[PDB]
Amino acid sequence: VKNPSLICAPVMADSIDKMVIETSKAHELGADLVEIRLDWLKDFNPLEDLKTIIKKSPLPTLFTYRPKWEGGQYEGDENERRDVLRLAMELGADYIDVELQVASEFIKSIDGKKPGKFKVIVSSHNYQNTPSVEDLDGLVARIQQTGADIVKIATTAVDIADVARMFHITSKAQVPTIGLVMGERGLMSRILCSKFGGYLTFGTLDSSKVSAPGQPTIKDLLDLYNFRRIGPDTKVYGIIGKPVSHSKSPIVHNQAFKSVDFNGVYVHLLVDNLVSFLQAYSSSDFAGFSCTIPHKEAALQCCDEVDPLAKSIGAVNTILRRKSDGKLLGYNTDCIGSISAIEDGLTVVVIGAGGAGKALAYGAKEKAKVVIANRTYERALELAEAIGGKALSLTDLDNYEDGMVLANTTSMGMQPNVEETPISKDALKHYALVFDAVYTPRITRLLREAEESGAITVSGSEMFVRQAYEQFEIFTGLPAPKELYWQIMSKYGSRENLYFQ
Ligand SMILES: O=C(O)C1C=C(O)[C@@H](O)[C@H](O)C1
Repeated sequence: VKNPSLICAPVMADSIDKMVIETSKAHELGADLVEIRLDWLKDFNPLEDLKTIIKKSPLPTLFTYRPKWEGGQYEGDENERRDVLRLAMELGADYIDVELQVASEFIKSIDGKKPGKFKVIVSSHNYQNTPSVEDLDGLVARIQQTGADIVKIATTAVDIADVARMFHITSKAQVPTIGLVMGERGLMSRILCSKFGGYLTFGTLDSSKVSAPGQPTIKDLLDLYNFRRIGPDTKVYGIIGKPVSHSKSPIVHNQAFKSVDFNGVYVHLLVDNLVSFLQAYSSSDFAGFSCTIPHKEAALQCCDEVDPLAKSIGAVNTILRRKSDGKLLGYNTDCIGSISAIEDGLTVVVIGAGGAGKALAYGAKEKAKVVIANRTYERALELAEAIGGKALSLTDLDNYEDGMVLANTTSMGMQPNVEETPISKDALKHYALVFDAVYTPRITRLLREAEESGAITVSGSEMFVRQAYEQFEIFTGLPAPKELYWQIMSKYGSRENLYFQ
């Protein structure tokens, strides 16, 4: 619906002087406007302070004076709260946000008294879930019925599938609509506003100034997700997983997409149920997906067609939705990714029997013997007796035969479990090379103690980048820009302890 989405910065400093500085920071970061959350001011002298903000703000101002009954910090007299909003309007505010509950009354009190460049946003906040399209429409009509210039509906994501309903609302409602879904599971709704008609999205001045759950930073929206490039036709891709907030796939793919001018955007996809997810996002808009724990094997089953190597391995980490029939094709780039990294580093002990374990184990047999150690024995057992290998009780891993190579394919060691390692340091001696598929952190405890053991270490980054540029080729149909990916990872994927949520 209409213009690309604006980016609004929430201003919550508890002091007016601090808010003035934040509005300047908002402009520096690239925001289009700022939402002044008046309910967060410790001391507030309405007439004097509003004037100061409107006068000093380098960006258009949106004033909100959120009450405790609507999830804000304001308590006290309702008429006084409204007086402030009317005051903001008559002092030159670009917008004010008024709760649907009192919208009609408010709008009637300023009828014929609204300045020229002024818009009233009427908002509704749902903290429990995301209602049906039926209920959402009723909500939109009610808000429009108040006389609102702009409709704002904030819901909560119980499941990622919920977002699709909000996109349908912003995409089809014939009235300026700010539609967002709160929570990590609703993050995608804050990122794709420009593709689906959203009037604006909120981005934080920094990762610690959140006014609502799931809000990304302005810097990430603009530089990580390439917000300004997202349009009605951009194809959407994403990393399916749980957890998924540590994934750096959105970093590399968005950089690569931008570099080669491919019209696509890549986001994080926190998926609880793979089947419901795929069904909720089956349109052509969603062209491809990357899969990590714990949806690699399930992805194999969900794919209409499966590549020989994938079907052979028993796990899929790459899903491509073919334009033709529109079906799902499954591929596996983990095998070549990890195996290649290991050979480059140069009997294989594979920790973990999940999709990554299958892929690595499989690839390995295709070239010495391989033992599959896994806590859940049944899993390691099934795998072991598939690639013609031996299983092993995880507890017995600390003992073993020398010059062997160790390959962890489990999440052990991944942030925030930075002091966790799948094997005792004293047992690393029996290994020549140690590989860790975990790449966040780059240097896990396993790899660190492995190096202190004189063994050669192959970081997860080596495998991650490799499997990533192969996915780029699958998603785009363009030659894998290998050198580019290494450069992107090095320049944009080196910070640790990052969580996108
Ligand atoms: O984004 C990640 O963390 C990814 C991690 C690995 O499991 C790859 O197989 C995925 O394709 C991408």
